[PDB]
Amino acid sequence: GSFVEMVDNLRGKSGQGYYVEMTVGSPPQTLNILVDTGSSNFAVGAAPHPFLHRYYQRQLSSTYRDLRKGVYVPYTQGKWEGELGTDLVSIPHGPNVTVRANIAAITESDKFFINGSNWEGILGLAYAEIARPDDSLEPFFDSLVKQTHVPNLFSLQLCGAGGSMIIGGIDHSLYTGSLWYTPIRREWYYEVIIVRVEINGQDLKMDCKEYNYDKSIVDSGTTNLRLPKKVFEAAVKSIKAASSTEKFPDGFWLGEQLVCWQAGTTPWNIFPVISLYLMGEVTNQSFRITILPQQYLRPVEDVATSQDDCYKFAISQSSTGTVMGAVIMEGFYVVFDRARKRIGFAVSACHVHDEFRTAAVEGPFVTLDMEDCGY
Ligand SMILES: CC#Cc1cncc(-c2cccc([C@@]3(c4cc(C)c(=O)n(CC)c4)N=C(N)c4c(F)cccc43)c2)c1
Repeated sequence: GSFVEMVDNLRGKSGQGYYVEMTVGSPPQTLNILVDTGSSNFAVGAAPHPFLHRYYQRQLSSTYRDLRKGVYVPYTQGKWEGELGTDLVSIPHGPNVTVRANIAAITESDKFFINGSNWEGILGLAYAEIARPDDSLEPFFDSLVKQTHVPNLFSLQLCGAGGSMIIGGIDHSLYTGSLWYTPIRREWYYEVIIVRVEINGQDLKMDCKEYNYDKSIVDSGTTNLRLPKKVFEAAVKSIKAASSTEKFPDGFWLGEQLVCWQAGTTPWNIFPVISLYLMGEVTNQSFRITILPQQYLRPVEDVATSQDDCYKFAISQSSTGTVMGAVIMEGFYVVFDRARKRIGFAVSACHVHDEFRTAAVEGPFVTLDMEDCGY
């Protein structure tokens, strides 16, 4: 179960999710599971559904234990409902271990499962504070650390059109340059602090608390870079100005319409780079991660539109704070250092670049005239 054996253990894409193979029950039942740093339940399809190729069959598992407790989870975009239980879980291309973990067996759901996503469940990697029905339900990663010798750290190398999830350590072959750390503000979501935002080197000039209204998180279970209204509007106005040689419909900027160019002609150069400055481990020091248009213009693979390269604008408005989703994580090696309450970023081996620009992790930056950016 070495790190080299864990490399390339993920499949999928930013739009439908990145997933890892796992087994549940005895004899083991293989399932594809979405790697989700934005939730804390290990929730798996346990009943037939039109979008599921397979599902967890508890009756076939001699090791299943029923907790006699239901779980009901409505959220803005949909819902899932299920039964809580425990069973044996393993990650075949992960650590060489088997643990007993809580499993929420999904019996009913609405707009939860995605057609052609190729996953049957979700591995919620965030903390117990946000687990459903409450924080008494121990998340999977917590059970793994308690029951094995596994160091309290995992890292994600998401690669654009799979990637790697290394549990227990840092795989140096997955990144170049320096690894810059941002503190985990609170252990609920992987909450962080953005101190500055620039669009093509031009500062958005907002009070830094605006960037974190009401929180900022690192979420591998969200596709887009999601920004609070005020920040979102300034970003769009700034991107529109930088790209003014071409005019796109309002629907493109709203993320409801594709923009298409003849195959291979995408004018990358007309789109600016976005720099997100994250709080450093030292007072008023920060580092920046730079996002190229290859990251924020998400390609939409469709045989029917294939004479063209078509894209969705992968930056959208949020009313629940900033979400640094998969389009942000792609091309970075992201270390979820739970042991040291910090998140590391470095340029990935699968990073984005063209012949003019490259995604980067750079620092340090100093800001003497700073307030706390935390909301
Ligand atoms: C990259 C990527 C991705 C991706 C693409 N399509 C669907 C999903 C998805 C499907 C179902 C549920 C969730 C989702 C999620 C997962 C679980 C287990 C859960 O209990 N909830 C509700 C609290 C939400 N995980 C999130 N991080 C998230 C989010 F920020 C906003 C809405 C929904 C979610 C996410 C993820």
